[PDB]
Amino acid sequence: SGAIYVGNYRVVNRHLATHNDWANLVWEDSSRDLLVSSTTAQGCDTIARCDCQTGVYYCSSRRKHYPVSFSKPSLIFVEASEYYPARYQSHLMLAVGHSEPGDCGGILRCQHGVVGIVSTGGNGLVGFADVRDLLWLDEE
Ligand SMILES: NC(=O)[C@H]1CCC(=O)N(Cc2cccc3c2OCC3)C1
Ligand SMILES: [Zn+2]
Repeated sequence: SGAIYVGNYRVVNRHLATHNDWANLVWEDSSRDLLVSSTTAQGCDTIARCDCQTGVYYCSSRRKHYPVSFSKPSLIFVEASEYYPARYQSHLMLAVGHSEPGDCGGILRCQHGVVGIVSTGGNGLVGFADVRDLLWLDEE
């Protein structure tokens, strides 16, 4: 689990969104595994606006924050899971590291702010859904 809180927006993994998130939906994309909903209170997170390929992510299944090198956002084949059939997921970045399904939502951050959230894993790899291209998260 986990979310990003920026301005009056809440960013979560689409597969973990609640009834309230869908009722207050701003934008969602199944191919990215992302959903953004509106909030009443102001958030305190800052979204990175950069092309960084190094950062730190939180891994709940190890209670640890790991420094990682990660790939640029791309279209990557993701195996079938409990929440989606086998498909290509877009805007996905991979790193060598540990990930289990319940780790989804863990933040990846660089010196500029939040880069994305954990979304995939397996085979000693961890994948993150990028949010740095969602420029509208910085306004209204
Ligand atoms: N973005 C997706 O398609 C998600 C949907 C929910 C989900 O359980 N997975 C599989 C998954 C995620 C993280 C870690 C691991 C996983 O499988 C093995 C280790 C993929
Ligand atoms: Zn950065």
